[PDB]
Amino acid sequence: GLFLTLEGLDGSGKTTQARRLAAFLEAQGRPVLLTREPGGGLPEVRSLLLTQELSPEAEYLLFSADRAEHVRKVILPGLAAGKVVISDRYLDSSLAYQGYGRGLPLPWLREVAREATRGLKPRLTFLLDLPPEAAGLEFFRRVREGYLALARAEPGRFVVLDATLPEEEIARAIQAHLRPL
Amino acid sequence: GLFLTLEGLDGSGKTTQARRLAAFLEAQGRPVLLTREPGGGLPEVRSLLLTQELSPEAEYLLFSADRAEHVRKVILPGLAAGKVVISDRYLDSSLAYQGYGRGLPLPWLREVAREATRGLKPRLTFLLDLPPEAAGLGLEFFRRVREGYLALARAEPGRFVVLDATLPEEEIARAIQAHLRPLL
Ligand SMILES: [Cl-]
Ligand SMILES: [Cl-]
Ligand SMILES: [Cs+]
Ligand SMILES: [Cs+]
Ligand SMILES: [Cs+]
Ligand SMILES: [Cs+]
Ligand SMILES: [Cs+]
Ligand SMILES: [Cs+]
Repeated sequence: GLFLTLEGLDGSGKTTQARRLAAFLEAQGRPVLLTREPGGGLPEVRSLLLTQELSPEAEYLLFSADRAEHVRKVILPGLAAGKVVISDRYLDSSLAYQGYGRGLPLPWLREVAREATRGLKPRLTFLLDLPPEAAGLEFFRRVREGYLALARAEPGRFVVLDATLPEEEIARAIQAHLRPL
Repeated sequence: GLFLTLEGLDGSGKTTQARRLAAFLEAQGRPVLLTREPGGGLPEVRSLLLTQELSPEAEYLLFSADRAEHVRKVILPGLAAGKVVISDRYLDSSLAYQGYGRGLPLPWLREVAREATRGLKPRLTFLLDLPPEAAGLGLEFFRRVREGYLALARAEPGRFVVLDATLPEEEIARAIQAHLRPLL
């Protein structure tokens, strides 16, 4: 199997590009599982995450519970069956939003995640980099820059794309990075 | 403020004793806040934990999110106001059930907890100990939990007070009072 994720602010186009990728790979003959966070593990998490004035720790722990179930019950079984599994959002979303955005310590985030994810990391992550005003502007600037920080740190895994480019051009770039895999 | 917890199997009497402890403290003119886990932070987590079959990891993390909210929105504010806060269940429930019971690694559980709880530990925890039969194949999980609680207690004898929960309710209550009185 092959694990791929898409990341970015809401309205960055990462959702569009996840489905375009899923359809492209399917046309190459490859079995695909398209999924998303939050809700891919525990659909009821989407309710809890909207709680008024939720602490950043509680918000991250809810994302993590969802992720734990998502990895165990959906993603790992899909990879085991030889599928390309594509998730619209994964752990980097939490690192960018709860870590860089809300100020939680990244090492704690990663330690929680290590059991939650069983260490599962995608082979490639396509980050759609969107100017924060096109998404709490201060918050969104922190999240945007946090994503870029994550990408600088794991340049093997991240492919950073300009989300202001036409949808078709971004899809072609994504396809070009995959062809060799 | 003073933070106290009660622990044990469901049907151990922990809930009755949490109520009697709050009553004792009220009779001493001490402001008291009685609370509980799960659901004291995020009520929907309790609802989910009742109906959903989850991995042990996901179960723990949901309990942890509830606990994070409970600590920040209920317990710490109670303690800040100078109340004695009594929780019916706290972190030791997760360690015994999800750690000893379901098999999750205890160091990881405690690393998660460290930020979730902001390091807040109770001054005393009253463990209402009894065999699961006093609260065939289903008993093995509960035996693990029981022995897990006892393992926790013997590792922190300064914090834990272990009571024989099969004793009459008034005798247990009087034992809890006697242990608490030096925190006068
Ligand atoms: Cl999007
Ligand atoms: Cl009880
Ligand atoms: Cs890359
Ligand atoms: Cs675009
Ligand atoms: Cs916890
Ligand atoms: Cs602290
Ligand atoms: Cs003690
Ligand atoms: Cs009893």
